[PDB]
Amino acid sequence: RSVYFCGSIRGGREDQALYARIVSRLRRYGKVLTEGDQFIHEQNLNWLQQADVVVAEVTQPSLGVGYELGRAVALGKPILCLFRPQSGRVLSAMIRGAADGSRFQVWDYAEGEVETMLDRYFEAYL
Amino acid sequence: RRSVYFCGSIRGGREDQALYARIVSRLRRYGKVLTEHVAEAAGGDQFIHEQNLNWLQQADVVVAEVTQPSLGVGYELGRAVALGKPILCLFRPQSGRVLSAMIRGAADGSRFQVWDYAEGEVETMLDRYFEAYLV
Ligand SMILES: O=P(O)(O)OC[C@H]1O[C@@H](n2cnc3c(NC4CCCC4)ncnc32)[C@H](O)[C@@H]1O
Ligand SMILES: O=P(O)(O)OC[C@H]1O[C@@H](n2cnc3c(NC4CCCC4)ncnc32)[C@H](O)[C@@H]1O
Repeated sequence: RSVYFCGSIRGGREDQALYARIVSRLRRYGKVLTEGDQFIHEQNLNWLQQADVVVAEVTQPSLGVGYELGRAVALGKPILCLFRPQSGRVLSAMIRGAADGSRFQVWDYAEGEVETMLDRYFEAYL
Repeated sequence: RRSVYFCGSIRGGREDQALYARIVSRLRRYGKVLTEHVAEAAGGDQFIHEQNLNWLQQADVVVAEVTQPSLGVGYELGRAVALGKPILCLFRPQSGRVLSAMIRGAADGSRFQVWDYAEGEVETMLDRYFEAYLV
């Protein structure tokens, strides 16, 4: 399996710690592909096109993460978004509202059980 | 007349709210602005997504002010690219921040354009774009 991971970079780097934890756990389930700007865009689109599953941490607002998710939906890749409501933020209606059965899932989580949540997704929801 | 889809941060932050209202007002000169809302129960967000995607499908051109990072705006732009819609992104360097590489890196001739501009000059930039590519 090939996994494409999305997380804020230029939107802000604050959840770096958990992105690392998420990428580490994702390795158990497949090859994590994402572990000038035109070059970056083309590189990432190529990885997105070849991915079997897309996973995004969507707590920090980010144009690039949103864009990856939009491209991924249209490519028909199954998507898991992970959101932390304890931060006090409310998730974009365009992401929450993109939920679509097995094709697009948005899961709220508490930071301490992110690994448990990923296990559950790959075991029973994919 | 032509239809314009306008994108700008909401849950990403409303720092540029007044600017978005200026943009929507100026865009009305060139067509019907489908998304004036840019200028609730979570269980209603799928309704919003559906409504917005229907509008995005109808749109002749997609205009985004991308200075404020936003998942929704990014998603709108990704969906728009895949639908083949012409796109203008407007960004303010004086914000101090580096625009997402996925947005700047998406530039593609006249089809996807990213325009840096100075605070105060959004109306003249909109006019120049519409005059050149839509009128
Ligand atoms: O940069 P933001 O927050 O807009 O968008 C982040 C998302 O968009 C992709 N991305 C953005 N910039 C990237 C990038 N270049 C950055 C530019 C210098 C530090 C790295 N390299 C790889 N992927 C990138 C990532 O896969 C990430 O999931
Ligand atoms: O809320 P973020 O910043 O992720 O996304 C904003 C973008 O996504 C669309 N959008 C997001 N929330 C919307 C919304 N209502 C939400 C529910 C109450 C306020 C926000 N109504 C219409 N469009 C919305 C807008 O067209 C806008 O361009």
